[PDB]
Amino acid sequence: MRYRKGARDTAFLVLYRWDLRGENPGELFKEVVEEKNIKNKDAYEYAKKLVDTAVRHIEEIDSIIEKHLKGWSIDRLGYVERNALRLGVAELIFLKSKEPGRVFIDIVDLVKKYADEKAGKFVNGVLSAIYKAYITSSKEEKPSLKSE
Repeated sequence: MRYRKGARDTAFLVLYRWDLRGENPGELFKEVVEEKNIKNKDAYEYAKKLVDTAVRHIEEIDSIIEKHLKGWSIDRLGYVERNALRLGVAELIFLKSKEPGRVFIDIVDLVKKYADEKAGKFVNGVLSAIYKAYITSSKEEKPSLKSE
């Protein structure tokens, strides 16, 4: 059984908890595992690390999303999406990458099950928005000072 598949899906819920509690996602995760018969501890632990990929710079991630929001707000409307968005980008570069287009879809497909399917359309599209912004946010490496 692809236990890892579940560990990844649960990632969003952790981020979702931040919207309500906004505290150490590590402790919060412990609360849900209790209700959700995750069982496969491997998955629960693996899941934790997965969400951390998002937390490696959560705030910056929002910023990363904002640069492409063309001014809009990641909060848009749907709540899940807002949190889910961070989890999707977590992969982008934070986790290196690896089939980014498909990576979001699965994650986004997960949203269809939880959050409205219509939101999934926006979730995937907006996810790619960060990708384009990344290539631009790459780096320019300015000169030490030259002044020569």
